[PDB]
Amino acid sequence: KSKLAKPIQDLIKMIFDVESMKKAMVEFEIDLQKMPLGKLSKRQIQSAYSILNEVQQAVSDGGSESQILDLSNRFYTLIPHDFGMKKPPLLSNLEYIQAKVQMLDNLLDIEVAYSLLRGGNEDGDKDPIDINYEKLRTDIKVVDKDSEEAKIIKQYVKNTHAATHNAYDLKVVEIFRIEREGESQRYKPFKQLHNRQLLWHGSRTTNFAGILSQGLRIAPPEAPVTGYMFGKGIYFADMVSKSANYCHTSQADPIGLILLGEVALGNMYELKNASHITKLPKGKHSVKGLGKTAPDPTATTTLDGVEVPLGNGISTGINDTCLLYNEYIVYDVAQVNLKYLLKLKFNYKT
Ligand SMILES: COc1cccc(-c2nc3c(C(N)=O)cccc3[nH]2)c1
Repeated sequence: KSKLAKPIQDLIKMIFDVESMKKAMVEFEIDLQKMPLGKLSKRQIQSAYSILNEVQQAVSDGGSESQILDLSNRFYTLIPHDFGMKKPPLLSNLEYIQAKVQMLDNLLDIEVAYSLLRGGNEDGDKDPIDINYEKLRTDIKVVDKDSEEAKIIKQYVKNTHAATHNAYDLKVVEIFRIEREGESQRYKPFKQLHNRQLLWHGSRTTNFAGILSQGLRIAPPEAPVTGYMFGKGIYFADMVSKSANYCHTSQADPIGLILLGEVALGNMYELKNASHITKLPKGKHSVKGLGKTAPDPTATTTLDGVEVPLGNGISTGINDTCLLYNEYIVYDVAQVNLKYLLKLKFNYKT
């Protein structure tokens, strides 16, 4: 059958799980009877973003109440929703509009996964697992448990778990070394920058076929800048628990996936409060939201010339900021080089 190693086989199955894709859409309150997985279109999603962009403008700029109603009706007609025996809420407040922009970010990845899964299964000689694997265009290898890399990664997970994020425990089930096709070449010029760190990136399991085949992506130009704190960029953290919260796991579904990527930060543009940034000031390569807590600088190590902030959660002293923990944002897709994929087990405490 499958030529792949057991853990990789189980990773592929989890990634392309159809039931999970539907569960995600249901959580987003989408009407699966009026809009099944097969109906999802790229241009459909793209248009929904532009509708959200306009309605966001109308609300913030004091638009006519009739325009907001019109935009609301157009949005729900485009993407059928199921609100029960409840009245459909209008897209009239920035927080609901924000929630909808994020639904679209996820649908963009779900659509990719379903499209990959659906076509190209014309072999027979090759096992279905192998075929889907090749669709990812990503070389995946299991990292040795009693390795030096693994030891360093486990230390990073254990030491960087946030204090306020103790609604669960975390166990590293498997660590995979991943290499997306052509990504190392895309990232090559940034090897010239200083301050290259190994940072975390959490996401729903349903987003991984898109992340692996397309890479980490920045929100589309049609998207409202408002739906993203520090503008439209790629977000990372130095505390495993801050990113792990973005996996959206539960006690009924405790297995999450998280990435470790080498990110070329260079000279950081340090911010204490949110800012819908459009472009970097001269001499800046990234943004750094300052948090009240961050890893112990004395404990910072190296893994292939890349800094690994694995020290224990220490008080930064920059205790006059909005953020409780740091945030790292890059506005160039080529400034990131994915290295590891970890399969985590969230042990929700009672
Ligand atoms: C889920 O949609 C959004 C929208 C805006 C910002 C974000 C957002 N994601 C992260 C992550 C991460 N994903 O690992 C880490 C640190 C800060 C972050 N902010 C997510």
